[PDB]
Amino acid sequence: GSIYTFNELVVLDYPHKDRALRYLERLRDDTGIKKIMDSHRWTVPLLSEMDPTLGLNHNQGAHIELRLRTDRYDGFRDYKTVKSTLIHELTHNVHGEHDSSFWELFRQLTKEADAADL
Ligand code: NI
Repeated sequence: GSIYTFNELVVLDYPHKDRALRYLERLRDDTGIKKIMDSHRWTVPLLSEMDPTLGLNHNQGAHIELRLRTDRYDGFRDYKTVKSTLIHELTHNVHGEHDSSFWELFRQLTKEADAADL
């Protein structure tokens, strides 16, 4: 497999953490996410669940965090929304500020990752 992936997944110590882990695995394995990480040559050492401000990118892709939960028991955010937050965080591998260049790349990555054939 490709080196352009998330090398380690981490979830928090909340009820149904096995479900949070499956959520991160789904994002890592998402064909659209893989396409853009391959196209843009991104390796992210760590992808974590953010404590339940919907995502973070630390040090240009050393570590990305995503808020998966809507509460502290079994409420989770919808996949489409979290996937798009992940694309936002990946865009911060290149652009620090939410400027025109950021949003241009965000739109291009979004289109790639949403392609109908994947
Ligand atoms: Ni941002």
